[PDB]
Amino acid sequence: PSAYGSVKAYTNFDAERDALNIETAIKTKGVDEVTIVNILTNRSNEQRQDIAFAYQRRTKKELASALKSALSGHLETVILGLLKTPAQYDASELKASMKGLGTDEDSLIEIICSRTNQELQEINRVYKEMYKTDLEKDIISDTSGDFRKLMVALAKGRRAEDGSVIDYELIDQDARDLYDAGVKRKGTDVPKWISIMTERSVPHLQKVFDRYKSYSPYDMLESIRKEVKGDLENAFLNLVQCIQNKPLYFADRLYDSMKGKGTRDKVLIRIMVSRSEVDMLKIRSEFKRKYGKSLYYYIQQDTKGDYQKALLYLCGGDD
Ligand SMILES: [Ca+2]
Ligand SMILES: [Ca+2]
Ligand SMILES: [Ca+2]
Ligand SMILES: [Ca+2]
Ligand SMILES: [Ca+2]
Repeated sequence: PSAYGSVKAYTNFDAERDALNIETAIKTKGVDEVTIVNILTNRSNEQRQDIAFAYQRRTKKELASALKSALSGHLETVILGLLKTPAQYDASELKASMKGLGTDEDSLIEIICSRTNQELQEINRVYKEMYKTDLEKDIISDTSGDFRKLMVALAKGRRAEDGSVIDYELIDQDARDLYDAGVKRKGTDVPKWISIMTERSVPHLQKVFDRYKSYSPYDMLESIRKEVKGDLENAFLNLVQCIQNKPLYFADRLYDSMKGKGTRDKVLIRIMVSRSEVDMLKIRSEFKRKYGKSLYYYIQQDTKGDYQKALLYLCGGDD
């Protein structure tokens, strides 16, 4: 399990009954949107799985397929998202970010840099089973240059696992290499960075990055913005953020999605769904710490409707 996320497993749970009340809410005219939301966002994900089981074995029509028709707009996006299992959701968002070589580079980057070894493996599996083709191929297909190399590497999900002894020598050797390969040099040995940052264990890389500051006048992030540019730079930046502080990373991503004119709902929804039973609690705390007001608050301000309520239940608290 994971004790660090909002939207905990609903106690008292009755799958059979819930599926009834959802039908009811659908069967109603205008849809009791309100109920559907009030239910599905206060149930854990597996709980939703046996509700879709129960709703199919009680009507002979698949719940997701039913709600697609029952709903519209960003609310649909949300709920439809929640019904998928974690791996399926990730897989689907991934595929949809590549639908054409007019790819949505940003969304790809996010899911890849943030997702862990286990998560990644399960995704690769589900992706192949879902779309009859390898995720690695689809990545290669829609990316180019160094960027491709990076994303592939990352998506293999073969990060060295958390070695339980601390390699103080290596940490130094790596930091050095990153410096030598980047800032110290004219131009940049990109494949080194890709190598070190993809392969090493995360708690190793955290320490590498803090050591790096002993050789370089700019921290790892600043070094990235200087030494490289483009979609590669964007990736590196995201990656580093995920290693140093992932809750914070997601917090910032959430902020950017609302701060300005209108809203980047595609991102906001994805994050709220995906991280609801993972690190949402840590995210909210980091967010509040940095931005002064709650996440709840920005979400409240930037979105409205039944939809807004869904998002709040997913945030799951006021802070
Ligand atoms: Ca209505
Ligand atoms: Ca629809
Ligand atoms: Ca594009
Ligand atoms: Ca340089
Ligand atoms: Ca806004």
